[PDB]
Amino acid sequence: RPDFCLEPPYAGACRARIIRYFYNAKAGLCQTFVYGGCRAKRNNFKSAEDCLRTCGGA
Repeated sequence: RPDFCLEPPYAGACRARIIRYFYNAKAGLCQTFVYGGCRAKRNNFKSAEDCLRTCGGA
């Protein structure tokens, strides 16, 4: 699985409240988090499907 999938979620410093998904590598699932709207990292997806497709695999 890609290494960026193992990073913790990054909300950043900006003040928006945007619901995004991240892969939780300990739980083995994609979960939601609130993203602030700037400086997204790669473990940050717009849907569960995109998260699982990218990160769910072995």
